[PDB]
Amino acid sequence: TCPFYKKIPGTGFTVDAFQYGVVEGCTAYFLTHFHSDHYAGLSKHFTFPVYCSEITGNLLKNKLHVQEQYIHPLPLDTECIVNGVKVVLLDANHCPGAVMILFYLPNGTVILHTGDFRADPSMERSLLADQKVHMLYLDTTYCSPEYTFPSQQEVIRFAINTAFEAVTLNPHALVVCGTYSIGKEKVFLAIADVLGSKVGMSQEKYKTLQCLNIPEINSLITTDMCSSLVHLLPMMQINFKGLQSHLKKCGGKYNQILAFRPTGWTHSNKFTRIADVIPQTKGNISIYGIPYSEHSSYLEMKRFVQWLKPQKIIPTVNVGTWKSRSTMEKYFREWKLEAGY
Ligand code: NI
Repeated sequence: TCPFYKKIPGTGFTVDAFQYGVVEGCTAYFLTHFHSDHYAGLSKHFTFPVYCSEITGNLLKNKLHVQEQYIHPLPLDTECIVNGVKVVLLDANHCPGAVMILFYLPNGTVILHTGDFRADPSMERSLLADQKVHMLYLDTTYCSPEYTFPSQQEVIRFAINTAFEAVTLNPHALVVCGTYSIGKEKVFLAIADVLGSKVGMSQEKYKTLQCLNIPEINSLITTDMCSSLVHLLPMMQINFKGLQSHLKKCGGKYNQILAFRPTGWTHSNKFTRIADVIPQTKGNISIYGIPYSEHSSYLEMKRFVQWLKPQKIIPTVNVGTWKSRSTMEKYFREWKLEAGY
C-alpha cells in the first residue's frame, strides 16, 4: 500500500509509486527519474499513463520495454495541462532526465515535489521565482549538518589532475571507473577527455548512455574495450580482487590500474579536504573514493528552503525512524525561526 508522502492531495496523481500495484484513485503516475528505488515495479506490462521527462521516457522504452502508448514525455520549463491540472517540470540537478514537479491545484494550493535533487542558487531564477509554494515534498537524504562535501567542479578537478599525472608518468596505466546506475557521467567523461581516449564499456551500459541526449556522445564512448584506456566496470568489481581479474583480461597491454569509486558522503569527509585525499593501494592497483554527490549538502538544502519559504514541509527520505523524523523537524523549525517565515 502506497504511503501518504507519495500522494498529491486534490488530484488523481502519485509520484514514484509503481511498487504498490494499482493505486486506488490514481489516473496519472509521475516518475521523477530513472533510479531503481523510484521506478520499482514498472515493466512492459504496465498499462497506466506515465508522465516524465524525455530522457526518462527513452530509458522506460529501451531498458524496461514500457510500451510507447503509455509514455507521456513533457518538455521542461513549460506549463502543461495533465488530467485538468497545470504542471511544470524543472531540472533537479540530480542524474540525467531527473525533474522536480510543480503542481497548481484546482483550489489555489501550489505544491513542489523535488524528487531527488542537488539544490543550487540557479533554481532561485527558474519558474519558482514567480509564485508562492504552500507544500514542499523534500529530498532530505543529507538533512544533518555533518553532511559536508565539495562542489562537483572541485571533485572533477581532483579526478582529472590525478588521472593525467598517473598516466603521463606511466603510459601503460589503465584507468577504471565504477558505476551501478545512471548519474555521475561527468567523472568518466572528464577523465577520458583529458587523456584523449573514448570510454570503453559493456554493451548494456553503452545502451543506457545512448538514451541520455548527451551532445556528441558517439565521439565519447565505445564498446571496443581494446581501443580505450578508460574502462567502466560495475561498482561491485571496484576492489583489489576484481581489478586484478580485469587486468589479466587486457592481454598485457597494461601494468598498473588507477580506479575511482564515486560515492556520496563517507565519514572521511568530516576530517579530510578533497585536496588531501589518498588512495588505498595493493601492489600495482590504487583505488580512490571520491565524494561526488548528486544530492544537496545540508547547507545547500537549508539555503533553498529558507529562500522558498514553504508553509509546510513533507520529507521523502529518512522517514522510517522516529529519531530521523524528530531530527529533521527540529532543523526545519530552526530554519523557519532564523529566516522569519
Ligand atoms: Ni536518485
